[PDB]
Order: sequence, then structure tokens, then C-alpha cells
Amino acid sequence: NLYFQGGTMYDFEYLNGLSYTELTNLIKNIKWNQINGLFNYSTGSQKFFGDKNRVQAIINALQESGRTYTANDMKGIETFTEVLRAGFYLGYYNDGLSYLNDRNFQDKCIPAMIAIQKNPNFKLGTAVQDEVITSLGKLIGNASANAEVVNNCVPVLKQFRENLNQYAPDYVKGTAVNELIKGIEFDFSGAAYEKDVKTMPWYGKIDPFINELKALGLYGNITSATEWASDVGIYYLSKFGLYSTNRNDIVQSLEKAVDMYKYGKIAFVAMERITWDYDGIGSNGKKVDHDKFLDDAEKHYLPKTYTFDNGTFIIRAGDKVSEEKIKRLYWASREVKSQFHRVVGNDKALEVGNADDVLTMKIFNSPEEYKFNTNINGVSTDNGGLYIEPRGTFYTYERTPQQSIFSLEELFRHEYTHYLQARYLVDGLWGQGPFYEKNRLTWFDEGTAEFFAGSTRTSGVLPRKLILGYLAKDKVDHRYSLKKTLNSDDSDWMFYNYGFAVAHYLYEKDMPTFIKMNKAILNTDVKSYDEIIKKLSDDANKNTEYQNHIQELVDKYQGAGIPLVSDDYLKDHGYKKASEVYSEISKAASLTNTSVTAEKSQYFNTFTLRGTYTGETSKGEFKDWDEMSKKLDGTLESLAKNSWSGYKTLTAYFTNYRVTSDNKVQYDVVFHGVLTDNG
Repeated sequence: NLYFQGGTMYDFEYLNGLSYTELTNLIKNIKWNQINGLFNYSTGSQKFFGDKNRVQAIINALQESGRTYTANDMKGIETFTEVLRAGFYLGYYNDGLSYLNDRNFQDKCIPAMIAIQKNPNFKLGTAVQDEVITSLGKLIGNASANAEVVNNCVPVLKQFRENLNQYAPDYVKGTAVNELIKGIEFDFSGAAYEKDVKTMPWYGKIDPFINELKALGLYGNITSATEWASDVGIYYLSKFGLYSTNRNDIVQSLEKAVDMYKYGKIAFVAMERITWDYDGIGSNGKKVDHDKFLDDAEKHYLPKTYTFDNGTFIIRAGDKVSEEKIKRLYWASREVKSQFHRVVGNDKALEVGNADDVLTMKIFNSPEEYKFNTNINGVSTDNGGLYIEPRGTFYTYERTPQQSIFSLEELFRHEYTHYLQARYLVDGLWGQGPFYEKNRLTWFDEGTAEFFAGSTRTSGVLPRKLILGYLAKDKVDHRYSLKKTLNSDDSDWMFYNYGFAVAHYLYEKDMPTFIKMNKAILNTDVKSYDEIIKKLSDDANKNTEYQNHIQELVDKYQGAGIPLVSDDYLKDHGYKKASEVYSEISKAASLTNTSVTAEKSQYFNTFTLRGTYTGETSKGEFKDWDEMSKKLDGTLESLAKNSWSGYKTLTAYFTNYRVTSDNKVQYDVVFHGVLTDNG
């Protein structure tokens, strides 16, 4: 025990020495944080809260300041309450203060609570009055409540309701009511943990309170600013509704919430409350179909369906997403796909009968509307969009330039690449096999995505201006070495931008290593991949190359752009007899043993042409790849010189590089374009 302070910071050793009179008066005019280690379990605090007479003194003093507080003076009610909250907290966690855990002791706070409630100043209004309510709600949270106490909250709820449009948007006002409700609910739920809810002092005695929550929940005229309040109303209507004699009446109000706000946030909550709090049984006594409700909700937000490639590529979209966009996205998928197969060298899906056999894209009208996707489909919506491979489904939304740096096409070009990685490159589950036991592909998965997003029809892969722009930052470190980028647990957001630079670097400056790397992933050769990463990491030379290549990108930024699909794709091409197109493409590409498939879409038809290409004597694999790129891009360009508009829709790739017994270069070649001949 001590009998001196120093510095307006107070120790328990010192507080323990004071008479109760002196103590309670001190607490009235100090902030709670001024008490040192207040929430800490000490011999000091043990001694302080261990005295049943002292805490009772603290309770009595709070009861007195509850009787006397005014709009201008709070009479330390905040401090009194924080001190008590500390009592109960330590009593919960530490034996020796366990008498503080007993609900029977906690009830000793009720007379103080009532005192606060009977004060004519127990109303929302000024900062003091509001803080008093906030403090009360938190104390109930740690202590106890009566049916009597709860019902005294009724005027405050009415006052809030009657002033919803002013009060709910106010942080302090809104926090007060929320703290009060949440506080009471926490105490009540705690007391009934595994006990029969029917045997509670307050059960059936809180009808006025419940009725006050119905009114909030079923307010109707919500805005963005006031929605949370009615949300609280519904959520806590369900919670307190448990202490009503009429179950079916409570569920009726919840079902009304669903009808009143539909496919908005509060209907989802109300619906959750029925299944979780009320056994998913309605007011009529029959099982509410939660699954149908979610299906109804998805149909409301995603009413439009667009089908491509014989139903293997489906877009479900909001009513406001442009049809032009839909088409552009399809053609964008085609551009990225052709570049991807070129580099990777495989177009045959790795597994049979996976969900990605059909690609599905769900595009909400807006970021606002997008949020209900987590509700509807159980996925995070804290993103610009998301590909879920086990579902073969991409979720995103249409967006304005102000809403996102990325347009919808760009984001799709990026995410689409993950669909390609998972289907055609990485065997088994994406993110969950041998290649993921160690953290080997983080740079690669994200880097190749940014990279392939820049695919074009006839120019290969180009850097996107936006990523080039990012690279324009601090040269002096901050810039990653080759070794750092390849070997990421946290890193700053720039990590992905350097991953891109590596991918681009390898593509432009070192195709041989790019191909070797992809073949390793493709063949599931974890050892070859690790060896390649090792050589690159250990070789200071490749790093210097990479460092200057970063500079080269930074320089290219001035005149760069975003590779996006051409308006040419949307043009009315008109008729062209199918057989002429095939012959024309076969001659110009020198294809052999060709075959074709025609596919039906929502707005057009398409064909896929497959042929063998065999050229002259091989100049090595990587030189072969380079020339094949140039020879093929050249064919696509010259074909566009023809009068038929449809050649401008063509995309092409090659796969399965090999050499003949006579060292002649040999590839599988694929062309894709619009088809305008029915027969």
C-alpha cells in the first residue's frame, strides 16, 4: 500500500490505501486510462477487486451519479463503469476473483442501472447523454440485466426510431443505441447458453422491447445512411424474439422483412435469422426453402443469359451490362487463349470431365450489386473479381472508370488466364498439388496473368500501359532483384508488378528459359523447375539483364497502351461460303490433314480449323518457335488484306512442337474465327 501519487498517473497500490469515500470521489474525476494496469491481473488489482466492500462502494457511487447526472456533467459515470467492467473481466479470467463471475453478484449493478434509467436525462441528445447510454450498454454486456432494465430502454429506441434519418447516420448517436442492444443481447444469450430459454426471469416479459425492435426492423423507408439500423432491428428481433410466447408472430415479422426489402441486405439477414434462429420453419409451420430464395435472388441480379461455343462458355449478367461488352469479352477470351497455347504448347485439357469443361461468368451490374454474391454464392467479394476453378466460374461486375482502374475486359483478360493455367497447364487442383507444397509459383501465377492479359490478335503479347506505369517508381532498391522476385511471407504490392517484369523479361529476352519452365510445370517436374529458378537466382548475369529490362519497360511507358479487342469483331461481316474460308486459310498457312468444327453462339457462329504444319529444316526449338510466331502472325495479317471482313476475327496458335525423322519443323496449328455460312 502507498499514500502518494506523482504525475496524474495512479497505481493500484495507492488506490488500495485510500478510504472508500476518497476513492470513489477520485474515480469521479479521472479518466479510466489514468489507472495503471487497470485491466492487468496484479497482486495490486487482485487486492483491489478482491475487496467485496470496495467494489460495492464503487457500485453505490455509480448509483449516486446515475441519480444526479446532467446534460453538461456526466459525474464520472464513464469511469465508474470502466472500473466495474475491469472487475468482471478479471473475475472471468482469474480464479480468486471468481465471485465476480457469479451472476448473483453481477445483479448488484442493477440498482445503479435503474438509477441511470430513471434520470430525466436518460435520453439521446448531447455528448454526455449519449456517452452515458454507450457506457450503460457496455456494462450490461459484462454484468447483468433485468426484464425491468431492458424495457426501460424502450423510450430510447422510440426516440431513435422517430429520428432515424438524423440519428442513424450520426456515429455517436448510432453507436449508443447499437452498444445498448448488443450489450443486453450478450448478457441474455450468455445466461441461457445451454439452459432452457423458457426458464428465464425475463422470458415473455420483454414484449415492449421486442415490439420496439419490430418497428425498427420493419421501418421500410431505408436509405444507404439508415439501413444499418433496420438491419440491427431485424437481427436483434430474431435474438430477443426467443423470449416471446408467440414464436409464429416473431417469424411473421421476419418474413415481412424479406418481402419488404427483397434481394437487399436486410432480406438476406432476415432469411438467415429464420433458418438459424428459428429452425428454418415459417409462420405456417413448413420448412422455408432457403435454397430457392438464393436462386430467386441470383435471377433478380443476373437475369440475362448469353451462350457461346455450344454452351461451353456462358455469361449470366445483370440487365444493365452492355451486349457489346458481352461480345467483346468473348473475343478477348479468344485472343488470350491463342497467345497462351503458343507459349505453353498444349491445348488438350489435362483432366477429363472437370467443371471448367463449361466456363461460366456471372457479371453483376455494379460493385454495389456485386456484394450479394457472397450471400448468394458463398464467395468473397472483397475483390474486383474471382475465378473459382472447382466451379469453372468467374464472378465479377460491370464497373465505371471511377469505380476501378481496370475496365471489365482487362480484369477478365487477367482472370481468364487463371482459367487457362488451371485447365491446360497445372495438373490436378489449382493451388493444391506438388507444385504448391513449397511456394514456387506465386510470382509466376500472378506474373503470367498480368502478362497474358496483354495478348493481341496479330502482335503476340504486349505490355499493358498501367503496369508499365507502376514500374515508374523508386529505382534505388524498392526495385526487386531477379532472386528476390523468384523467391517470395509478406511482400509489398509491387511484388506482382515485378513478377510480371520477370515473365515479360523471359518472353522477350530469354524464350528458351520460358519454354523450359512451362514444360516443367506442364510435365509436373518440380525438380526441373526448381533447378531453373536456382540458375536464374544464382546467376548475377541474368539479374543485370533483368535490371536493364525493367528500365526498358519503364521507357516503353510513354507510348504504350492497353491491348483491347478491336471494333472489327463487332462488324457485320456478311456471308462467305464456309469451304472457301477453309481452303483460303489452309493454303495461306500451308496446313495439312486439316479438319474443322463449327460452333453455335448467341450472336454468331464460329469455326475451329485444325491442321498439321511441317516446314523446312529445324533451326533449333527456340528459333523455330520465334519464326513460327512470325510466319503465323504474318498469315493472319495477310488474310485480313482480303475483302471479307470476317478474317479480322481470326486467331491462331500452334502446339506440340516436334521435329521429323528428317529434322523438318512440325507443329499442330489452330485457327478460330466467325462463321457466316449456315449449311
